[PDB]
Amino acid sequence: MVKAAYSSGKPAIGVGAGNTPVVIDETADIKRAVASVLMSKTFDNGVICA
Amino acid sequence: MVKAAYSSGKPAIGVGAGNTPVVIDETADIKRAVASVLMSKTFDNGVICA
Repeated sequence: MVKAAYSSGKPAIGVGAGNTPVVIDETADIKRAVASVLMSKTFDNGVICA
Repeated sequence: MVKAAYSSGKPAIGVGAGNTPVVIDETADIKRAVASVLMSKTFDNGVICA
């Protein structure tokens, strides 16, 4: 519906969300990264914006 | 063409002009008002924006 709001000839701003990626390289801590991802993703079954 | 620029599904801002009115009441100077209007209107035959 944000494309429906855009193509209506009126002023419109849309609050959306994109697919947010996470990059883990080789020189990072491994335990805290997995702990952080598992902590943030299960929050309210992952219906938070972005 | 500003309506053509608006209805294209892209970000767009338009530099336009409206009909600009002048209100002259009874408690004004009369000579300087007419002098100002005739001075500003004949500038470049009145093709200035607004």
